[PDB]
Amino acid sequence: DTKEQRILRYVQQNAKPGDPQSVLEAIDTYCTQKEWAMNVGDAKGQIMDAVIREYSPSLVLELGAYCGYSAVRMARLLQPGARLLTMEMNPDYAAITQQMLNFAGLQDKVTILNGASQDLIPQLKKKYDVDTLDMVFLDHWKDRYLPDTLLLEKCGLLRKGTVLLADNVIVPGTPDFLAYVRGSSSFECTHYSSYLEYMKVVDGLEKAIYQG
Ligand SMILES: C[S@@+](CC[C@H](N)C(=O)[O-])C[C@H]1O[C@@H](n2cnc3c(N)ncnc32)[C@H](O)[C@@H]1O
Ligand SMILES: O=c1cc(-c2ccccc2)c2ccc(O)c(O)c2o1
Ligand SMILES: [Mg+2]
Repeated sequence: DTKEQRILRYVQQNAKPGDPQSVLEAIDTYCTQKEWAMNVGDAKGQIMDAVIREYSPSLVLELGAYCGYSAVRMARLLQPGARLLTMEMNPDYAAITQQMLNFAGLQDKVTILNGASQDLIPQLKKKYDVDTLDMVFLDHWKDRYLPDTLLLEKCGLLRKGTVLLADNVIVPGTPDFLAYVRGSSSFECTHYSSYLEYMKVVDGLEKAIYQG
């Protein structure tokens, strides 16, 4: 028995099936009252809701799924026919995320790509019929934010107005990505201050909007 499948079980025992909001709240209390996990969490969760409502993206790419919390968070707010793609390298995690999405009712909105983003991003246009992404959520290993951003730009996945939204920009930190995105005239940035999940340490999301 694994921390993640401990969470999956809590959800299946406590959330109302087919109800995304309920699933989220089961995850948040489980992680607030018993075991800490690295889900984006509710406080930054609300920021993400707001940004997605604003842009209403047709096509979203998530880097790093884990137990499915942020994928459920985002897919619940997508319009009919909009699509989330989520990359997860750990198959135990990609298996839980599927079960979590399934429970929430969101499996028709969300495609799990099992693998490592560096390998999967170049396969995106060919194997998944992607022209450009409207939004990208970055929440995988922190040393991967910049290289995957440069890789998305390289494979032609970014479009004038594509929104990159980055978790953990302060804690644990992604200094090279922040420096690159703020300094670059090809990305318009706004910082949205908040607090780490389940603990009030100051983290934040960076939104970085691709300029071409
Ligand atoms: C911080 S957790 C993601 C949490 C999720 N975004 C949420 O809010 O619920 C990070 C995940 O990224 C996965 N990961 C790390 N590096 C990756 C990579 N290069 N490609 C795909 N997945 C990766 C890890 O296996 C881990 O499950
Ligand atoms: O790779 C990590 C590693 C951590 C992490 C680093 C040190 C201790 C615990 C978690 C992490 C935390 C919160 C979070 O939202 C993340 O996306 C994280 O990603
Ligand atoms: Mg995070």
